[PDB]
Amino acid sequence: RGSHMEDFVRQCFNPMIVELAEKAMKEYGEDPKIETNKFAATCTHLEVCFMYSDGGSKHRFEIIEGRDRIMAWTVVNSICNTTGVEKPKFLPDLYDYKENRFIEIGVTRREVHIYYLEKANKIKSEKTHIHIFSFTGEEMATKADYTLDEESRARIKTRLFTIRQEMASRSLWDSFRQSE
Amino acid sequence: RGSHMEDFVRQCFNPMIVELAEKAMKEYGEDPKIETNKFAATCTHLEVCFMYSDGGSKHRFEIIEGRDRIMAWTVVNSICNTTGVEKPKFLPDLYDYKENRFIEIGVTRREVHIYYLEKANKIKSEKTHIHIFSFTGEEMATKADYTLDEESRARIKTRLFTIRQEMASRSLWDSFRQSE
Amino acid sequence: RGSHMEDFVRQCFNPMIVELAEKAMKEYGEDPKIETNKFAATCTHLEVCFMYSDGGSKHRFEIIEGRDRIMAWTVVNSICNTTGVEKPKFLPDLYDYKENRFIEIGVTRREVHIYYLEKANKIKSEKTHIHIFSFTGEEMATKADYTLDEESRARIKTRLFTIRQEMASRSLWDSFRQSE
Amino acid sequence: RGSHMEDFVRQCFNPMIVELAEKAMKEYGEDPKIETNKFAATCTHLEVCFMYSDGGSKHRFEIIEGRDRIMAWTVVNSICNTTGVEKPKFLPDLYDYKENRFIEIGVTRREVHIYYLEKANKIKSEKTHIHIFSFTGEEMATKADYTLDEESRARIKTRLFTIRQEMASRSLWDSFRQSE
Amino acid sequence: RGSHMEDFVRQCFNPMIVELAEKAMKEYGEDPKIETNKFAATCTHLEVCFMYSDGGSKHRFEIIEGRDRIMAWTVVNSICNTTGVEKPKFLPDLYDYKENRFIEIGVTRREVHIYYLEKANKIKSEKTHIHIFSFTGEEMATKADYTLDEESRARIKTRLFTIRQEMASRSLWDSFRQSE
Amino acid sequence: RGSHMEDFVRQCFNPMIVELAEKAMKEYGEDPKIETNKFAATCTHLEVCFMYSDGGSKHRFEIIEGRDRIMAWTVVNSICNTTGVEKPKFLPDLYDYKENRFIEIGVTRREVHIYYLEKANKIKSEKTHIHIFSFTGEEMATKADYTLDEESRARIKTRLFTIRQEMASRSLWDSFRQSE
Amino acid sequence: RGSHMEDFVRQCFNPMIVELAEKAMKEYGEDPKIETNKFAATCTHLEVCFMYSDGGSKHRFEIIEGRDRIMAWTVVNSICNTTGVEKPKFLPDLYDYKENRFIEIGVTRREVHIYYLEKANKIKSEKTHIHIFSFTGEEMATKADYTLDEESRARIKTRLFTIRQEMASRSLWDSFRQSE
Amino acid sequence: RGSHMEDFVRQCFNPMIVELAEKAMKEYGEDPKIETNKFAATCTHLEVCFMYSDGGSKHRFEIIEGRDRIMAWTVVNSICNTTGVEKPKFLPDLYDYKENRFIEIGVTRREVHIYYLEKANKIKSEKTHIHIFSFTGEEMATKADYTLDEESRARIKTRLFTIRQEMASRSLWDSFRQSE
Ligand SMILES: [Mn+2]
Ligand SMILES: [Mn+2]
Ligand SMILES: [Mn+2]
Ligand SMILES: [Mn+2]
Ligand SMILES: [Mn+2]
Ligand SMILES: [Mn+2]
Ligand SMILES: [Mn+2]
Ligand SMILES: [Mn+2]
Ligand SMILES: [Mn+2]
Ligand SMILES: [Mn+2]
Ligand SMILES: [Mn+2]
Ligand SMILES: [Mn+2]
Ligand SMILES: [Mn+2]
Ligand SMILES: [Mn+2]
Repeated sequence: RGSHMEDFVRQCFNPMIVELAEKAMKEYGEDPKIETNKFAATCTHLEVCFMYSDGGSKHRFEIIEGRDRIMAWTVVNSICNTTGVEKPKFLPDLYDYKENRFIEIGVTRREVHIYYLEKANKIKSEKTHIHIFSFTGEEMATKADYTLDEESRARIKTRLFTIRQEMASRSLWDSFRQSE
Repeated sequence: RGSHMEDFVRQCFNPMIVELAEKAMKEYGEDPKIETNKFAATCTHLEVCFMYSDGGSKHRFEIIEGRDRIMAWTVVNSICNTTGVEKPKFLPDLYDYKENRFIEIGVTRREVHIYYLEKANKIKSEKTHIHIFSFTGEEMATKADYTLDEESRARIKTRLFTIRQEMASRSLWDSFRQSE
Repeated sequence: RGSHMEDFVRQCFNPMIVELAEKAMKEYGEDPKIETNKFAATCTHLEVCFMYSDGGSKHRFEIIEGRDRIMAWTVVNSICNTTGVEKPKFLPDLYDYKENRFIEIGVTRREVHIYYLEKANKIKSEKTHIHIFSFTGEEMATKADYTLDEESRARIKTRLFTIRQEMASRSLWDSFRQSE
Repeated sequence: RGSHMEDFVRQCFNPMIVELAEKAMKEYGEDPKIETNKFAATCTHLEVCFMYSDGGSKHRFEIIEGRDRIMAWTVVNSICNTTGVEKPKFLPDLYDYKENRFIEIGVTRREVHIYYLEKANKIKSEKTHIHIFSFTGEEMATKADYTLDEESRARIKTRLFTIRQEMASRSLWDSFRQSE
Repeated sequence: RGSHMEDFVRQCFNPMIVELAEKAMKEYGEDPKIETNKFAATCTHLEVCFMYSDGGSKHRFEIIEGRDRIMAWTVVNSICNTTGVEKPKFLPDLYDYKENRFIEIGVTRREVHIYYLEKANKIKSEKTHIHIFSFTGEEMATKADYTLDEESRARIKTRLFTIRQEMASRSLWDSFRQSE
Repeated sequence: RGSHMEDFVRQCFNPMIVELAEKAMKEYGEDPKIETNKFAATCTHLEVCFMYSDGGSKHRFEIIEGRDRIMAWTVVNSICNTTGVEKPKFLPDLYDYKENRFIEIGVTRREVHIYYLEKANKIKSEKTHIHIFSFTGEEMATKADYTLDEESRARIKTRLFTIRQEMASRSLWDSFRQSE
Repeated sequence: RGSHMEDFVRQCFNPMIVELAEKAMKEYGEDPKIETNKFAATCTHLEVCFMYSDGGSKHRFEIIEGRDRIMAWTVVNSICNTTGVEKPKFLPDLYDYKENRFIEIGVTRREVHIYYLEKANKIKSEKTHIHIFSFTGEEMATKADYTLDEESRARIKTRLFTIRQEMASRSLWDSFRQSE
Repeated sequence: RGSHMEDFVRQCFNPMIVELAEKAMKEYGEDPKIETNKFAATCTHLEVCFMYSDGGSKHRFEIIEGRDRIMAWTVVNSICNTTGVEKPKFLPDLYDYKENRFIEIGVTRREVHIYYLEKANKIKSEKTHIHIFSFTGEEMATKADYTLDEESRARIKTRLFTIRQEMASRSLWDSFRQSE
């Protein structure tokens, strides 16, 4: 292949995040060397999930995203069978021990209103909290409850905009924008 | 021997916890390669003790479990001769500098009501606080005082249920359940 | 060259700070081996910026100083396009996520009143917060808002005075004082 | 020499503490291999000073003990010339940025009342705060202001009593007790 | 699944070897949790390849096995376009810079005579050197040229027999033997 | 800028080599973000120099390339004033303690015959040994004395061809080829 | 207990050697805190075995001493079933891949002639090579074949005499001498 | 003090060498901050001793210089009581296990002929081998036996001349030259 986006993803993101994104796509039958926009999206969504759990108190969140599917589910059963929360239909991203709810994290390239709508439709179980992030710098969360501090959310939006600038500086943003 | 449970314990728990459990059983004349259910129980009880001390503030707890008996006692004398607390008859697991009491941690495979009863009977000295944990996800603590935050206790129950799932997934839970 | 001040700067400051100061001066066409007083000033200003961000909460500050100009700007655009703050004319040193403002850090060898005046004149955009530090041990901040705790600011002034003592002990302070 | 106390000190205390105590005694013309009770006392006093600064908030204390005399003084001048505190006649152990005072730490083998008296007599400058610790488990601080939390002070007394037990277990406590 | 062989493979082999074997099987559409005998065979073949390159001089061998297919081929082209050796039809395991030939490593569960025959049939290009190893402790190499020292080959056979003993001790060898 | 070649250089070469190449170009007034082909050439020439010194015995070579000019010269004077070798007019790359001569390493994109000619013309002092390497896989050394083993030189040519394949796979080789 | 010899053993020998000796004695029902002379002898014999394998070429020796009995035997079976050597009746210390024989290492406090005699009597199988070392500085090996270089054996005797001096300097050698 | 030479010594030599030289001078009642030329000479002599032992085979040399006097002697007794070599009157620097002799290393600022003469006069025991090194680049060894390879000795002279250049570049060589 030899795509500019693949080499940018490896230079932009942390090696442990690239490896986890590579393992995730291959597990679902995706090629990071061919479909490089999904490779960039998976790394971005992964890093956002990690910074999110880094916000707030220690051991406040349980990280579901990034684990292989079987083990990622195994933790979901344990959290449900411990706290008494309904089992989600689809795999979520985190669990909040402080608010006792799962969190589905989204990173969109359009307006946050559309992405949340498509997310809340698939998640017919209204118990899982939703928190969308946008590259331009918006965010929409369920019941206007954004969970973390303003400063922790601000760090995420700042990094999101840096990625967009880095892509556009290499003339790869427009392909990534029209990808979603 | 070559038991499935021994290889699972080594793959499931952290190497430092396995070594401490191995040293503990051998010191009391127990074979981790033969009696593998007690090997799994000692690792589980050890990890629960470590997460427990990881809850709350730093240097809030003094870890007694995991040390060799002579040194584990030596610290008990120092804590007693410093705070003026009665010397426990049997070796406890932790000491709470915030609540000024020793803690005996239990991890049971039956209902928490029975295990606490047997624990409180041996500990005729009602000064040592008792905190039981169950694999299914319950907990019973003395005077309904559970010491740590709800989130820290929730992390322990979640990990406890993951261990049960991992055992049952390998068809070793029933032997571990009827072991106690 | 073989200047006493160059070898003192390398012995006084942390290697990562010396490398960042070396990279900064060379990027702006400055020689650390020739103009060693500016070499000492850049290291001092860098270390003060790092301790400043180390004060307060984690992820409270975004460190702009120390990055290469293109990337240092890139983060400024992201912070502006995320929080809605006006773009500064000149490169600042940090950004406060808690107070939503950029910070320009100064380390002067004269009275803090003059240095602040020259700083506020160049920064015609009154939105960027200014915080001056002096070697003797004073500080002047915009609107008397010194941002960090008294203890964190005290640590900075103490280190500043240690550097002056170390220079004067080697008979290099007077050259550094009349340098500015 | 080949003293039991020297090998106990090396086995009991952390290597960085032993090296700092060795460097301290040699600087003052003392032999750790000959006068092993002073070797044990210097290590104990050093470790108590380190745990003390580990109590409370980060960067709350400035550690004076453990540095070589010239640099230990250099920091004292900087703290005085920054906060406006009188220069102590004798070298103190720490400085409290929160309470704006120097701390002299003592570890005695008799009752804390005597040791404090001898300490307050030498320190005719009543500005430096005094905090005595005893092996048996007492403490006396100036104006009954013990600075740190009860839990942090309790950790120090517990460790102090463990050292006494370790010495007595090797029949070296009586020599250490009649040493002071 | 929860197979005894999967947990044995993770406990028996080095983590970097397990990860490389996991990545290899998934790339070829194989499940290490389901087909655990091939999981053990891939780890064994990988470790044998690594010890083989560890024999002899440094930089004597170029390791082809363990790399992802595209990069593993890329190195083959470079070695061919540098030394002038014919391009192998199938991916080999190593390249010998000292003897200027590729090496195909085999680890069989039957007699080495059969495995070599099947290997030499697929490798119709007689230029690639073949070196078979057996669990019981035999070896067959092309033209009786075993490349490495007797001591380095002996270390490989010893480790091979230890793996067989470890499997048989857990009653998993017969399934692994009848697997091939 | 945002060039594909810059991100490839950072992904292809080791971080310490990229930093040394960056420092080298900036010192000579070159921009690695603009003139990315020279950025790739400097990294390649650096890595070839490092592998070259890695060949043969330990401490056989003194690495001149990679150091800043003033210190790189300083070592040249020491080697000359120690062994009695004439001072080279231009900065060489290594020094051979075994053959008592400096080595100038070249990595060309045309035939090795031309590059050596231009190299030997500038180096009018015929004492400095010359060793050219080509991407396609040739090498020309002074007096047919190639210094290192055949296997060590083969490793260099193999890596050289891998870089060419990686560039061509990303459609950046032709620009790099017509660069020289 | 609190013995001078126990604290000397911990200060004299490497932590990994002390842990292996502790695990060895406990496995055979021995107390390192009570029988401290056997604790010193096991550490000494262990360190001698490790330096012995460090002599000569890499991977020349297979270390049997230091492993737990079951695994130490497992390797013996593999070495026998690979090289065709008779199975030793008692556990040896090393295996020589170069000379194809097991080695029994001895460290005596009397003359090497007696210790070898008692060793060769128990080892009725004359195939296992014997190599005795003495604290004073002698050595006796089977068939006058001392296996390693003179320099490697000299390093062992030098360290052996340093241990004797360290013990005698603490007035513990005579108890260790009359122990055997 | 604040001497240019002290800060140069700390910047020129490795931290472990500076610490060992500091400990050596203080042990003999010397101040590295006052007598900085002896501080530079001790570091230089130490580094030369370390490179010397780094020459040749592994474990060929026993390093005596750098240890504290009591332990440095202890090893000398062990080497003598093991190999049967006469005890040196003064402390040597190394011991050669290959040539069975102690080595006294010298680093002079005058001609090597004088320094060797003064060295051989004090060492009336003609058994200890002598090897002098000069800053300008000469060497004189007993019986013209220079022990190590030409390349290893050349590395030492090259580093020696680099130190002289670094001193002269800072106008501190003349003081160091007239120091001896
Ligand atoms: Mn997800
Ligand atoms: Mn998501
Ligand atoms: Mn317990
Ligand atoms: Mn318990
Ligand atoms: Mn700035
Ligand atoms: Mn500034
Ligand atoms: Mn003090
Ligand atoms: Mn004190
Ligand atoms: Mn193969
Ligand atoms: Mn060059
Ligand atoms: Mn070159
Ligand atoms: Mn043995
Ligand atoms: Mn033995
Ligand atoms: Mn000397």
